[PDB]
Order: sequence, then C-alpha cells, then structure tokens
Amino acid sequence: SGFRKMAFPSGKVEGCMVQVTCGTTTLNGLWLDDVVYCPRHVICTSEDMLNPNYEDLLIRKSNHNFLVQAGNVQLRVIGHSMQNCVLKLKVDTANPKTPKYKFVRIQPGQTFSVLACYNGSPSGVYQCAMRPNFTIKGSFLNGSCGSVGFNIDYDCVSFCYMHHMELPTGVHAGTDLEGNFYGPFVDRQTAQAAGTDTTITVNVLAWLYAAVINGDRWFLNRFTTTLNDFNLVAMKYNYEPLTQDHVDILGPLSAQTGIAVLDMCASLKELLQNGMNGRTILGSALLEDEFTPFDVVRQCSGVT
Amino acid sequence: SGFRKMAFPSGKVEGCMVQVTCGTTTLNGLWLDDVVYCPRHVICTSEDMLNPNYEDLLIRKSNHNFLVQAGNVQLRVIGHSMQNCVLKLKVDTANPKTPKYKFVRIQPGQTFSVLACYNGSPSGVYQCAMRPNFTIKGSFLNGSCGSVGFNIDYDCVSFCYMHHMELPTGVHAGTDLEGNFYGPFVDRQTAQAAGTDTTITVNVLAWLYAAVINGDRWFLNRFTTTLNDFNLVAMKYNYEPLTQDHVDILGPLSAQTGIAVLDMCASLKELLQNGMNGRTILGSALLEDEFTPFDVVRQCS
Ligand SMILES: [Mg+2]
Ligand SMILES: [Mg+2]
Repeated sequence: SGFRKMAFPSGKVEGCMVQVTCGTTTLNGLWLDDVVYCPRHVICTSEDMLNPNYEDLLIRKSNHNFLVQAGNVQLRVIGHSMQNCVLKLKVDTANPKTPKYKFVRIQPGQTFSVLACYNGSPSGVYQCAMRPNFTIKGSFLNGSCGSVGFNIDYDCVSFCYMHHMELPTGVHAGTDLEGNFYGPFVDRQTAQAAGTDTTITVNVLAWLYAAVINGDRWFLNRFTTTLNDFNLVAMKYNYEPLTQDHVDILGPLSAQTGIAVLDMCASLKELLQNGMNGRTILGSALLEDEFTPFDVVRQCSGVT
Repeated sequence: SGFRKMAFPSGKVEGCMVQVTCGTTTLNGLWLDDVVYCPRHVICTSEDMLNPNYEDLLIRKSNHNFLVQAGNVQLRVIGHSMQNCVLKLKVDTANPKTPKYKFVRIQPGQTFSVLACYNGSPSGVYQCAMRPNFTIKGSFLNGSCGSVGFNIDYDCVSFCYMHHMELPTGVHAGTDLEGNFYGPFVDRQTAQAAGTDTTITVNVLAWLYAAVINGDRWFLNRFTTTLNDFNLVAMKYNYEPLTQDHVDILGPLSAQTGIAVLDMCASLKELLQNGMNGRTILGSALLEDEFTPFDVVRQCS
C-alpha cells in the first residue's frame, strides 16, 4: 500500500542529454540518432530577443557556431535547420544510447515525467500534469531550457515536451518535439500571461479512488448524481466539465472498489460545497488533480 | 521559480537492478561488482515467517538454489553468505554498469529517492524522508522487496535503504546496505508496531525559509522565542524538538534571508496556533517536512 507522486525511471532519457552552446548561451539538447534537438532561442542574444527574426538569425549562423557537448566528448555539427520553435542540429555521430522512441503531442490533463537538466547534466526528475491553460507547474532555475518531458509505454519512450521559458507567475511554457507550442505563447521576451487555470475533474476522481483503495473512505455517501447536475456545480467552482468519455475511463476503478462514478461524483460535489472540514485525504488538505486514472491503475490495480 | 518534490535521476541505479528467486519467492537484488545484495527473507517458506532460523535455512541451501536474472541473462551464483538481514550472493560476472558507489546509514529527517522495482524491473521513482520513527511512507506492492533508496552526489551513488516489509499500519520498514534495520524492527511476521510519528521540525523550518526566498512573507511576525519555549509548544503539536545542531545547520538560510532561526521559530509557533486561514505556502495547505536544509539550498540556489 501507499500512494506517491511517482515519475517514470529516467535512465533511457539520461543517455540522450547534451549541452548546446551558442555564444554566451548554454542550454540542454536532446540527442537522438544523429540529430540534436534544442529550443531555437539558443541562437539569440539580449538584443535580438525583444523582436527576434529567427529566419534571419539562422542563415547568418554557421555549423562551427554550435558547441555540442556529450559529457566530455565534443560533437561536430555537420548541419542545422529549424522546425517551428525547435532547432535541429545534424551531428557527425549517431547516439549509441538512442532508445526506441516517438514524438507525441499530449492533451491538457495528461501527465508526464520531466528530466530537469543544467548544462546537459540531468539533476532531477518529477511527475507533471499538462494544465488546462497549457502551462506546467515545474521547478526550474536558469540553464534548465531544453529539459524534456516523457512517458514510457513499454520499452518505448514518448517525448512530449521541451521546456522553453518561465512565465512571470512562476509557471512554465514549452513545445512538443516538433516545435509547436502548447498554449498561446511566443518564444520572445515580451509580457505574456497564462489563462485562468481550472481543476482537472477526472483526475481528482481517480485520486478519490486511490484514497478508497488505501483505506480513506470517510467522504463516501449513500447518494448518487447525474452528469448534468454535477457539471452545473463543477463550473461554479472552476472545475473541468466531466464528459461521458471521462466516466468510461474511470471504469476499472469503479469496478474494483464497488463505487460507481456517479456515486463518487456526489462525494466530490459534497467536498466542493461543504469543504474537507478539518480532515485530509491521502495526507492532503487540497483535492489533488495531477494523477490520471491510468496513473492510479498503474500504481495500485497493477504492479506496472 | 517553482518548488517541486524532486527525485534523483534513476539511471545509474536501474543498471544494477536484478531479479532473485529462491524456491517460489521472487524479489529484487542490487548487483554491484560481483555481488548481489537482497533481503535474506527470500529463503523463507510459509511456515518459516513467524520464527525463521535463518542460519538453519541458509546451511540447507546450495548455490544452484538461487536463480539470479539480469534481464534475459542468467547469472551464476558461485558463493553465498549472510550479513545481518541482507543475503550476499557472489556471482561469476561482475556488473559492467557498476557506478561509483558508497553504502551510507542515514538518520531520521534525511531524504532519499526510491526506485520501486518488480521482478528486477524498474517501475517508478519517488522522493521521501526517513520518518523519526524509522519508517518510510513509501508506495510499495507485493514483490517490491529489495527495491533500494539512494542519493546521488556528483558521480557517486549513496545507497542508504533496502525495502524489506510493510507494517500493519501501511508504513514501510527496511535496512541499510549492511543489513542493519532502521528502527526496532525484525524480519519476522510477528506483531510489530512503529512508534508515534512526529513532524520533522528542522525540515519544516527549511521549507519556511524556501517560502521566504520565493517571496512568501505573510506568515512572518515581529516575535522571537527561546529554544526551550519553542520546544515546549512544538511537543504539544507532535513536532520533534529542535536542538542546537538543527539551529547551526539552518545558519546559511538564516544569513541568506536575514531572518534569525529563533525569529522563524516564533512564526512556526503562530502557524500551529492559527492554521493557514485558507492561505498556502509554496502551493501547499499543510506544513511540509520532507525537504531537508541541504535540499532547499540545492533547489533554491
Ligand atoms: Mg455516494
Ligand atoms: Mg518572528
């Protein structure tokens, strides 16, 4: 028993981290096969950051302007190109530690592990949820840019995120591995803010199931509700609307505990109106929304 | 910006995880050089759990009774000895992925990462602290015995914990890598109870210093306290007493923020008295005790 915010083992990703230098700017890169991926803002200076022309800045830059460091070994850049907001550096040698991988674009509410790096060296790992406003509440200091987010399916690593910048409120913004931003952000040094965040409702429900599986059952009641009744209450408290897709996804948890999703929604509806009244759930005084139903099943219902 | 509970990258440890089998029991082992370390209870059957005579069980075993598997490769056991509650299986092939390592015995309040494994295969990594009652609030299912706890300092992996059992209250007990248990626990199925868990005070103080560094000042007050008066109040809230050692340890954070340890102690005293009042500190509605003074400096500098 027990329940923790668990990250995927990072070993397959650690062997892909490199340091990328251009001028007085050092950030992290992802070395897969003979290509190194990093944020395109590495070619920028303090001047060409307020209004940068990346198209103009890349044509004047040459291969020798990129210092790629894989641990102690130096990698010779034999080409470069841009794909949206990511820079692709073609290198002379293929990464022997390249795992089985794929580039995936995740949806808000989904979770992933982040390997936080500084100068190409992995220093920490933590579990994340993509917020409904398209930001991530991570922990990043300067030099973390180009740190990646991933999920492990079986032997296949799926890269879903690359860090680009921090927003003034402390939240973080980035792209998928094809350079497409998550959210209405630009990779320019300008005033930009995230939209209003909302609670990922289906994730809170999965967590209430994990609590029931671990012996915390005080919030259960005899009552049931409907999707229409629940959503009207949820929208008032800044919660994501619950769809029938969300209900079907909670199925294996509903079957294993003996508490139907609509039965559990009445407990959640009761917690939103009345509060937690001095009590905790899984050692938390706030409703947790950074565990998906799959995370709960993988951690509890199954060994892996 | 941002404050997250972070674990160490588990890569160096993943390459050391193996699967050990004795009879019908399968658990995890730690493969370093030509030795596989694992919980000694792997040699027990159903009727051996209440009162096992390990010396008796081990003498009846030969090397070919232990099946060691590193992925798809079978490892040949050429020797076996017991050291406290850990079994040491000498194998013929040394681990090429052996990192630079040390075995360290930690004290309550110290944090470490746990690589949870099943059938010699890594499943997940998480960060936790050694509770003052010598248990860990981990996340383990059946078959996770042999999963290890570690810290990484530069290129060096410090192995500090090996998982042996879950206590009836849901908490976890284990040994250091020399087989000595943390706490008054034994590897027997008899009724064992962990002492009362208390809050790690020095860790909550370090976390209040991190909140001040990240801008949060709402909980500060114009009061200062004596160490004796603080401990008299804290004991009533199930908080560990603070010692002069804890005060010296907090020195760098005190000098960095300009807030004396006993002045931050008086703010903690008021938080215990009033509650959060709806407010949060570093995104939390409870006082956090699983970040050490060393972890706060490492993440906020
Ligand atoms: Mg109900
Ligand atoms: Mg004060």
